[PDB]
Parts: sequence; C-alpha cells; structure tokens
Amino acid sequence: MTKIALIGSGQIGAIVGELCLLENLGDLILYDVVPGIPQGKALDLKHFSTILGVNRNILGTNQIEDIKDADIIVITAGVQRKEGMTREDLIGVNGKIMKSVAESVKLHCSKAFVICVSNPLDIMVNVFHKFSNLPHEKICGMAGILDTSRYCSLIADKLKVSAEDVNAVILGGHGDLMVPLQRYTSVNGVPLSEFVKKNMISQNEIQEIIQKTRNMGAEIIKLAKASAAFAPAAAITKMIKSYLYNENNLFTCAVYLNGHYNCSNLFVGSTAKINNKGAHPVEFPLTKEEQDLYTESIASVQSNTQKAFDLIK
Amino acid sequence: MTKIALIGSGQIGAIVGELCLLENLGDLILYDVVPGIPQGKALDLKHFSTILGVNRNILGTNQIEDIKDADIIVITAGVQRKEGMTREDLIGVNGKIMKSVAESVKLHCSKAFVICVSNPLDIMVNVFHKFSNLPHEKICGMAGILDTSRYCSLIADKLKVSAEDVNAVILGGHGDLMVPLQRYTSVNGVPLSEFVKKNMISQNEIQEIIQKTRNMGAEIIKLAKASAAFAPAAAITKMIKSYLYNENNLFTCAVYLNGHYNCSNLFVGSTAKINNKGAHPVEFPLTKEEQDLYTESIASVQSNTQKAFDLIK
Amino acid sequence: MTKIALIGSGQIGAIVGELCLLENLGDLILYDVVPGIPQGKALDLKHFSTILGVNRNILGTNQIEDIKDADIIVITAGVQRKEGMTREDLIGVNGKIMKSVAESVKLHCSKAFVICVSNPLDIMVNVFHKFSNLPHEKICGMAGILDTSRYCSLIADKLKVSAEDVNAVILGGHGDLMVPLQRYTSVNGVPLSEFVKKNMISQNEIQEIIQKTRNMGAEIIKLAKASAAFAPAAAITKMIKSYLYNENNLFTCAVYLNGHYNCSNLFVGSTAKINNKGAHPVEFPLTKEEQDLYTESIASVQSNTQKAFDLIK
Amino acid sequence: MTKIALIGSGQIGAIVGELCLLENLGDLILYDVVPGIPQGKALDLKHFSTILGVNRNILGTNQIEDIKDADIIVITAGVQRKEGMTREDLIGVNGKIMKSVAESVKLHCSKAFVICVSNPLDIMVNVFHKFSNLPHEKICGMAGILDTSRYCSLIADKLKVSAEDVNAVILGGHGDLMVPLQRYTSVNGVPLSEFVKKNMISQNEIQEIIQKTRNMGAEIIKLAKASAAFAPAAAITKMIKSYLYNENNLFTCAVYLNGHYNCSNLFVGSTAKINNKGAHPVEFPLTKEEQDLYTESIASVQSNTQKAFDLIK
Repeated sequence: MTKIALIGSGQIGAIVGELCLLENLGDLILYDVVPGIPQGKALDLKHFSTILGVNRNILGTNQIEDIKDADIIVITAGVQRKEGMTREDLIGVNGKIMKSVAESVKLHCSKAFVICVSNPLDIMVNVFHKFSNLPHEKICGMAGILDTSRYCSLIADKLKVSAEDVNAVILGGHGDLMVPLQRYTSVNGVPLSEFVKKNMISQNEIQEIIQKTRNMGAEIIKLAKASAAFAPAAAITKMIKSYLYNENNLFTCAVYLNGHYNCSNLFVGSTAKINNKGAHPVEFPLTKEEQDLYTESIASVQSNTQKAFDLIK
Repeated sequence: MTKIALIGSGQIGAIVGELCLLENLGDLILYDVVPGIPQGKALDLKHFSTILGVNRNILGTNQIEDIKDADIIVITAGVQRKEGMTREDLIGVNGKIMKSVAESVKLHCSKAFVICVSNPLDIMVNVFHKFSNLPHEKICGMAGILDTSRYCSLIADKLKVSAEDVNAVILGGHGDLMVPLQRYTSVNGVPLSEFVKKNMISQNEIQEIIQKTRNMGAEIIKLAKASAAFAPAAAITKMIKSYLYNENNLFTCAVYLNGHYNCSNLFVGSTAKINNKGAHPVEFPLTKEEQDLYTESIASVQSNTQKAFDLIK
Repeated sequence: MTKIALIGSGQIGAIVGELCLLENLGDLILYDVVPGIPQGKALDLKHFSTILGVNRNILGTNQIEDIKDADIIVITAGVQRKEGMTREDLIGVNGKIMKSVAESVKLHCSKAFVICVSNPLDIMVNVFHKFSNLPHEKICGMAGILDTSRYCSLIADKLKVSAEDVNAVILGGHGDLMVPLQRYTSVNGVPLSEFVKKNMISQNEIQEIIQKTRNMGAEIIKLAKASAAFAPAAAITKMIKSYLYNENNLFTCAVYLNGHYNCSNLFVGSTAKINNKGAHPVEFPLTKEEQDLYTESIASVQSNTQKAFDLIK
Repeated sequence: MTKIALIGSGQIGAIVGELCLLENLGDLILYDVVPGIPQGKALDLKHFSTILGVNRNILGTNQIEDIKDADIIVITAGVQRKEGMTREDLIGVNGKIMKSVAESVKLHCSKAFVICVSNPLDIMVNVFHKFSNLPHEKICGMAGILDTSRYCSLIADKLKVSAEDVNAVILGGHGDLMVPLQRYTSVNGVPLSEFVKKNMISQNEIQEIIQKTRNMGAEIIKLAKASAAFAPAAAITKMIKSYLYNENNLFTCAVYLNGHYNCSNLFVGSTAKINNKGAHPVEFPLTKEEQDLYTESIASVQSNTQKAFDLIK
C-alpha cells in the first residue's frame, strides 16, 4: 500500500527505486520531465523484479499529478555537476527546478515525507521548504550519511578494520566546509582517540582523511566521468526505511535547525533522528572549536541560500 | 576468498558488482579499458558497501593482469546499440573487442567460469570460445533469463497473477528469432494451456506477448534512450550464484550445443543447468514445429557467427 | 620540403598518399593508431615510388608527435559505415576519435591546413574545430567535390558528353539533404537549362540523377561491400593542390559560414575558394526556393552537430 | 579503342585500373566472380575519372564473356596469403582458379597479352600457359620488377642516393630463391662494385639488403595485415605500357625459357624484353656461381609446377 515517488529518473532515482524494490519498501512511482525515460526504466525494473521475486507495483510517468498520495518523495530532479564545477555552480539552474517541484508537491501530496537530493544539497532543501508549504520536520536532505560513509570507509582502511561498525558524526553543509568530529568517531564503540594513543593512526593521517572526504564527490566525478550514484541511493534508502518503519535512527542529514547549535531558521547538515513523524534535530554538546567550525559552515549555507532565493527572481 | 572480475565497468557491470556485494558473492575486480572509470565506480561501491554493512574487497583497475585467479568473469566490454540499430550491427566492432578479451583471459585466468554479455550475445559467446581456449562448459552467455523474465512478466500481468512463480523456456538466439514455448510455460506449476481453456488468456493475446518480448530490448532503448541495465545484471547474478553455490538450476542461456536439438558445435540460447563445473545443455522433447522454429533461429546464429569470424580479419 | 600528414592509414589515406606521390606534392607522414599498418603501407608506397620515378620521403608511424610541422593534415581516422547504416550512425564513435585528433593537432602543429574526411563529414569538421583551436579558414572538409563528381558524371552520361567539363554546385551537408543547383550546372560553359530546352534531357531525368547522387555513397557500399575510396582520395588531393599551389579554385566543401547563406557559426558544405591562406566561403545569389532547401540542410547539420557535442560527454 | 581486362577486382586489380586511367592506357573491363564488387569499384573509378579529367570507359562485370577482344588481360583472381603462410601454400586453391581463368581466356579472347599476378607467381604462369592455349610469348607474370624495386630502393637508402636511377637484375622465382645480381646493379650507370671499392657500402650490408628483399613480401603482410598492393600495381602498369607502346623495355619477369640459362619448357623469372609481339627472354652471360644459384631457383619452380599440375586432379 505504501507509495514511494521518485521525482527524477536519473541514475540515483533508478537505483533508489531498485533498492526499494529489493526490500519491498513500497510501490514505485518513477517521474521525470523527459518523455519516455521513466517508462523505459520502469520496464527494466519490472523485469528485474520478476527475476528476483519482488512483486511491488512500478509506474513510469511524465504526469506529475501521479505523485498523488505518495507517502515518500525523493527529489533528484536537476542538473548534476561536471568536472571542474563546484556544487554551488548549479545554484541558478537547480533552484528554479526545485521551486517548480516544491509547487507540485504542494498541490498534489502535502502529507508526504520529502527527501531532497539535488545539489547544492543544503541550499536546495531550503528552497524546497520555502515554496512547498510543508511542515519543516517533513523535509530533509540526504548528505551526511554519504559523507560519513566516505570518512568511515577511509578510517576503516587505515586501521585495518571492518567499516561495518565504524561510526561518525559529520556536521555542516555538504561541501568543503563539512566538520567531521573526531570525538564522535567510534570503532564498534571504541573512540577514535584510543587508536591515536595506541599509535595505530596519527593526527596527520586523520586530517588527510578529512581532506579526501571533502573532495570525494569531485574525485569520483574526475575518475568515473559521472557523479556518485550507488552510495547516494543507499543512503536515501536508509532514510526512507527509518521513516516508514518508525526506526528513530540517529543520522546526519540536512534538517531544520531551530535554536540548535546557535542556529535557527535554516536547513543544514546536522545530527537528527528520523521516525514516523519526520526528521528531528538533536543537539549535542560541542566544544568551542567544534562549534566555531560548524558555525562557519552554517554561514556559507546561509549566504548561498540567500543567493539562491535572489537568483530565483 | 572468491574473486569476481567484471570486464567492462559500464552500467551492467557496475550494477552486477552492486548485486554481488549485496549477497556477499565475492571480492570484485572492476576492469575497464578507459582510465579512471573503474577506480571511481569502485569508490562509489565501497561507500555503498559501508552504508549497507557489506565488507567485500573492491578494486577498480585498468590493468587487465589484475584479472588473475578470478573465479568468475563477466564480460560487458563493447559498444551498445542505439535507436534504429539491430544487435547484429555491432558485429564488426564488438567481435574485435571480444577476441582481445578472450586473449587476455587465455593468458591470465584460464580456470574461470565466463559469462559473456556483449551484443549480439550468442555470436559474441562463439567468438570468445574460439580465441579463449577454455573448455566449452566454462563459457556461456546470459540472455534467456532476461527474455524469459520479460515474457513471464507480461504473462503474469495479463493473468492478474504474481510474476514470482511464472516460469518459461525460451530457446534460441537473443534476437527476433527467439522461440518462447507455450508448452513449457507454467504458473506455479499449472501449464499456460489451462489458463487458455479457462478463457483467462487467448492465443492472440499470447502471440501479442511473444511479439512484445522480441522487441522489448529495442522498446526500452527507444523509451529510456539507453539499453536495459537492471534486469540484465540480475540475470547475470543469478547465473553467478548458480555456479558459486553449485545450485544446478535449470535456465535458458547461450551454451555449447553438441548433438542437442539437432545442433552441434555452436553456442546458442538453450535449456541448460549451471553448477560448480559450468553450463551443461539439457535436451527436452520438442514437437516438429517447435524444433523447426528453433533450427531456424540456430541458422541465423550460425550465419552471423561465420560473418563475425570473417569480419575479424 | 612540404610535409603532408595523413591521420588515418586506411584505404582513403593510402590512396591520397599515392596521388600526392604521383604529383610530387610533398613528403608523406602516414599515421595510424594500429601498430605496424602505416609502416607496411609506407614500405609498399616506397616501392611504388621507386618504380614510377618519384623520390619524396615517406614515413609510416604510430607516434602522433611525428605530425610536427606538417603543412597539410588529412584526417580519415574513424570508423566507416556498413550496409544499412547511415553516416549519422557513426556520430558517437567518430566524434570521440575526432576530438582526440583535434587535441593532438592542437599541441603538435597548429599552423597546418586541415582537411577532414571522417563521417558524418560536416558534423566531424565542426567537432574538429571546437577542440583544435585552429583558425576557421584553416579547417575544411571534403565532400562537395565528391558529390559534384557523381552528379556531373551522371549528367554527362545522359547527355552523351564528356564529364571533363561538366561543372556544378552542390550545397549542403554530405547526406540526403544535398542541394544540387541546376542553375549552377554547365557543360563547357553552356547552362543545363539549354539542354532541357533542346530536349536532350528532361526535368524528371534530372530529379532521378539527383536521387542517385544522394544515394551513391550507400549504393557503392552495397555493391563493393566497402565504402568509396578512389574518388574521395582524388577530391582530397585536388583541395591539397589548391592550397599548396595557391590556386584559388572555387569548389564546394565543408567550410566555416559567417553570415553567408543566412548561416553563421557552423561548418557546412558550401561554395568556397581554397588558396595559401585556407578555405574561404563565397556567397552566390540563391532563389528563395534554393535557399529554403539549403537552410533545411543546414538545420540537420546544426542538430546533429549539437548531438555530437552532447554525446562527447 | 584499347581494351584492358582485369580478371580479379581486389586491391591490385583496382589500383592497376586506377593507374591505367591516369595514363589513359585504355578502356577498363573490371571482372570478378563475386557479384556487385566490380560494379561498385567501377562506379568509384568513374567518379575518380571525372575529378581528374580522364574519360576512358569503365565497365564492372560478373560475366566473363565481357572479356572478349581485350587487348590486355591482368589476372589477380585467387586467394592471397596471410601471416605465417608461404606463397607456395596457395598452390592447391589458386592452381584451380587459374585453370578456370585459362579456359575462359581460351574461348573468349585468344589474341590478348596476359599478365599473371596470382601467387605463387611463377607457378601459376605455368598453369595459365598449360590450359590457355596461347602462344608462350603472349603470357608472362609480374614479379621481378617488384623485387627489383625493393632491392633498388634499399640500395638507394644505404648509398644516400635517389632510387630513381638505381637499376638491377633479379633472376629466378618470386620467392626465397631470388638471385639478385650485384654485377648487374648500377646507380645511374655506375656499377655497384664501384661503391664497395669507395667503402660507401659493404658486402655484408648488400647480403643484408638481399635478405630483406627476399622477405619483403612477408614483412608487409606482417606489418600492414594485407599484402602489398601499390607497388605490384605499378609494376604491372609498366609491363602493360611496354606492350601497348611497343617500347621493348628490358625487365625481369616470369617468361617462357627455351634453352636460355640452361632451362627449357618453363615460365620463370628472367631477363626479358616486352614489345608489341609479347615477352621475349634474353640471355646474358652469367658466371658459374650465378648460374648455379639461378638453376637452384629454377629447380624449385620446376618441382612446385609439377606439384601444381598434380593437385589440379
């Protein structure tokens, strides 16, 4: 009975649709502006479903009114960046697209939970909130689960441990101003600081890893000639799951801050829980230095958001 | 310990890599000729693995010698057809690529099981056997599972039943001369003929379905502007699973015929079992009319396979 | 002292090299990507040169840096079309190869005059310009002279006259949208219209001839099982000769239009003079109907050129 | 009015046709067994002719009766050798083809002058003579001009001189047993021995050059992946020109020996004159050691000719 609407049928959207089918999360509605594309991917997904013994319904469509009564909305519509570009270079063209999608969600399914993925991520979440007229808890963006996966992955490789239970908090905008928190990094519970004391990893090695984490999105673009699609989709699917199954998992994602971390009235990457009712920020006690870094990331997001609202007229 | 080598890091390869990681089938070796592309898709797949709690090793490489000691080899290297083209139009350019891959497999990992996917499928399997010097049971091509999934999917939709236990045999080349067998179609055990007698489906509706099955590959190209990727990858994975886990499953795939179905010395789509030791054809009793249709399909594959050998000089 | 560089040592390239030797136009540099092939053709051309008393230098090579200081560059690198394909089907694969050649010319001999021949012709000239960073007058493609030779050859046969002094103008893309101009067709000075008045040829016979001219490239592929090689080489050589000897001959060839024939910023088949300084378009007064046809051909070339730029990412 | 018939429309045939058109030697009849091929090349050659201002008639045909009243016949029909093969490996298949062509010439144009080019060359000239029923002076083969070109070309390179007036005699079969004669090698008149005395070239360098001349045919095959086409065609054209124009030039070619060089009743590579009346051998005074080498070459050609006649039943 659950309806999952993918607004954008590109790489990310299709794989999200594929992952949703694998766990039987819901019926799919594959929407795109370009005719034929969602219908074709829907056909390929049905044949996939038939081989793997999944039976959920899959509808490829160019009529955005088919998004009606979606329980979940994943928004990937928009352009992606190429080599040499920053995420922020998409601000002009994607803001306009995000506004249009916001206006459509507003009239067709105002009760949905909305996961935004168009870049630049934090900014585009703010745009969606402005024109959608949905409650702020019902809107979020994925990024932090992606950036955390890259940072944990690298930490795991340097410590010669499984990535499976390397956990971390990354605060701030999905960009060059991310703030990975060493204090809030653990390896199956054990703080990262223990592994520095045991000489298994050095402060310099960690700064190196933080740098690779920041650039990773660009590095994949450079190597693969396309932007990361599998990891983003997995992250998204994890956030859909936490909503549908009322799991109340504690992630980083772009969420409405409201007095938390000295910030108010802005969607930005932060610690949050996701459950039945949406995405709910949680404030943890930062050090002065940590908070100072975070606030600096928050300032860019503020600026670039305003820039976006301006460029939309 | 199992090594799975994906020769070709395009759409199909990457998704196959994805599905192998989801079931922990083995460590991945992502190979492509184009520099950077495998390394980037490996990075994205690592991050995907970290988020889903899979821990297998993933290596993106341009050095084909990294394929050494692969247990499994999936070949997608080659060009894909565009709108208006037939699969057979690729014969010239893909034959040459398949030969080169054959030669590399020959010197680097002669003990592997080899699933060919490059088009036109049956033809390219015959090229790979010629220049690879591997036993014929250790080589096959995936197609029948994809064509079957399409046909069964359509049968299921018309009968208002789950596709989950709709099974069927499609013989012949992956092309316009497929031979779907009504007699060998069942719905959780019940032959298709019972549903015609019960007036739940008509002989004309079935012929319509057979036509859509034949043209499906082209239809997806037309709609999606790219060829099918998810369903092919799922089919491939199913054949990998049947080899690794010695399952002895009965599929249709491009296999070496040797006195079966009045055919010898040719890889062509047929009923086969896959296990530990490779792909083994099985002959079932066809009617005169069925065999005639099958022989006709076999003839095209014969011709076009000769053409492919000729055009390689 | 003149250096002629043949980028591509297939049929066309070799014959061009053979014709250049016959007229002592210059030293040859025979380049190809495939090892051994240019070296072997260079050997054969040396022996040919020894028998016919020509003494120019011939170098066969796989090192593209040997192209340095070439005065002339002929580009035939790329794939040729088979039976049932259009020239436009090669867009994907040849665009990439053309870009790579462009980049090489850019760093190794930026002062050369460049004759492009890879199909689809007009499109590939535009690709070369884009990535080569040469002046537009220093770049052209051969086509018109070939299409004109066909059309004139057929006119001559129907009129029972020597083809030697039948001249004509064909405008537009090297493809189905060619625009042969009856008004600009003469037999040793006498307009074609005089032969219609004298009943030596009819308007219908002319439309038939225009059709055969359009399909000629395909008809040869069908009959000979390979694309035309001698006539393309002779056309090329004639454009080389007009550059080297500052002849200022008036041909049709793919040339940079810049306000001519209501068209700007595109290489397309048009009336042009070749001399010391390159290829220079010349506008002649067309009727409304003629111009309409020409603009229609220009539109395809526009579209397909965009398509080509798009498919290169 | 002169009719030149090319029996075989492959590489060599077509280039011969092209060179004959360039010097206006005659109307062409392009014959091949394979339908469509000669018709297509004939179209290409007509368009070539139109661009270069040549007006001779060009007929592509599959009806061998069109060879009637040819003044000249060039025979390239047959298979060529690939890498690793010797010329002598074609003995079986080409002998039979040659016989068939002999039988056709016999009934359709018994007054022609016949230049054989199919390999192995000398052997196949003996076959043509046996079944054609033409006078022996009317039949020859080209080889010695090709081998002489290669040898003179390498001599010229080593001496840093123009190849233009380096002349030489090579006697014997077109194969490993050629006998290049140093004594009959001159550089614009000056014997090669004067350049050894002046230390400009050494006896070892000359033996090296003689080896490369022998293997040259195979070396081009290896490098170009096809057998030499341009130089052969030029050599052929030269013999055609010496017959048509009654030049009485002194070449080496496969000619009927009749007491010359202790050899009788065999076509083998030797010094000959070509004029209006055909190919006429000429005996020069050899040393013992020269004649011994030449006799040894003549013995292989004997053996292999007998072998060819035997294999024809």
